Amino acid sequence: AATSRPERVWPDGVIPFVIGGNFTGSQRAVFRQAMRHWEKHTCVTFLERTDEDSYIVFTYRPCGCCSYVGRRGGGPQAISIGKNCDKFGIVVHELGHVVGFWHEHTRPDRDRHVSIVRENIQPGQEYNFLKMEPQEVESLGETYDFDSIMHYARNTFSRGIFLDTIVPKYEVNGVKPPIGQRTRLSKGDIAQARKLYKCPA
Ligand SMILES: CN(C)Cc1noc([C@@H](CCCC2CCCCC2)CC(=O)NO)n1
Ligand SMILES: [Zn+2]
Ligand SMILES: [Zn+2]
Repeated sequence: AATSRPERVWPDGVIPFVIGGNFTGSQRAVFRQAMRHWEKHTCVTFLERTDEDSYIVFTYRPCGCCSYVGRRGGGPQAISIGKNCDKFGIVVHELGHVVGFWHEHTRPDRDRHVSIVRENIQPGQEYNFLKMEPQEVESLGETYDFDSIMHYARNTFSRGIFLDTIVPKYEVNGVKPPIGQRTRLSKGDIAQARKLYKCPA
């Protein structure tokens, strides 16, 4: 679910950043690890912010919907890191939003690949499952990626332990594809980010 908006692509892949106060060193290390993970696999780079108008701020506060997708023009955009959303996988996901990805399960073609069970979503979190209108996404020829760090698990924001919010429609290698199990960028994430940022080979 790569943004179709050219103005939301960080120019030259440069993403200036500030880390707010109140984080432990341990938490700051996670941010660096997640940023490095993106840097190592794509041409995106994270720079300590000096005087740039647009930049990201890792902000110590309760977890909550909803993060800005891509570069917000003209002022900073906060990433909410709280006690329950400060692990590597979640930060890598949130940085995916920053670089310009919506959730994979909200791709315009998503009903070909999964079913959303809206009844099972926690009230106030349905924003995270709402299908993107087709003009808002340009997938760059890449197919629906069940392995994406931007794809939720079967029960992400579910109302109960044994209830699914997302159910894949079909089998891949004999089973329904595992979703939302990985905590690292997928092959598909990397390929697509490389096209989005026009990275050299
Ligand atoms: C308390 N809190 C942990 C609940 C929660 N459930 O989802 C989320 C965020 C995305 C989870 C990314 C995860 C990465 C690994 C693969 C599966 C998906 C909310 C969100 O979309 N933030 O941008 N918070
Ligand atoms: Zn998200
Ligand atoms: Zn994708």
